[PDB]
Amino acid sequence: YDYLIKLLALGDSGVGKTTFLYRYTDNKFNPKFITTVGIDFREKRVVYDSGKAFKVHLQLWDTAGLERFRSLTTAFFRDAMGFLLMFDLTSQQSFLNVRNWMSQLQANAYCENPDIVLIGNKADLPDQREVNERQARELAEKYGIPYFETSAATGQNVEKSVETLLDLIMKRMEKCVE
Ligand SMILES: Nc1nc2c(ncn2[C@@H]2O[C@H](COP(=O)(O)OP(=O)(O)O)[C@@H](O)[C@H]2O)c(=O)[nH]1
Ligand SMILES: [Ca+2]
Repeated sequence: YDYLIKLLALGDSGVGKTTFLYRYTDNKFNPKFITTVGIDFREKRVVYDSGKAFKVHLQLWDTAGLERFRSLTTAFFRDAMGFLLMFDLTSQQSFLNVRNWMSQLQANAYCENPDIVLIGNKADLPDQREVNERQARELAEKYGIPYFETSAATGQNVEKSVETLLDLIMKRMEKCVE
């Protein structure tokens, strides 16, 4: 093995990242780390009281697994170098959530800061565009990251969007040789 480069596939559900990764990768090596998460409840029956008298049923709810899902998130974000930042072309809320998640991004130290790529998936379905290129190109100009109209169905821009991901990382690693 040459180098270990860790890439993350980000974006809101149904946008196609799992699909995007499946056909690109070409292999069946796929280690999973899965935890359990849940919510639950308990009931109590109390009388509540000139003072009217009411039979009251209290459902009191609780979350479980909570902390594991943070050790899970951390595990996912650790030593990350490249961000597959995709939205849906047929969904403007996928661009909205992206813009607001990029807006809340508290930028860290330069060489420690992961590279990012804005990706627009589902371009094989243009009859359903809620998305305008020049109204996405601004956001990727506001940040200085490339953009690809990709589709995990046709395979459009699939390789060159990931191969372009290395370039930025290797060119980041050039500055801090280590
Ligand atoms: N036509 C089309 N369908 C897609 C594309 N990407 C994903 N899908 C469909 O979206 C469904 C769910 O996508 P998925 O990969 O699970 O979304 P994820 O949870 O963000 O990873 C799948 O059944 C795919 O058929 C795309 O680029 N084009
Ligand atoms: Ca999925």
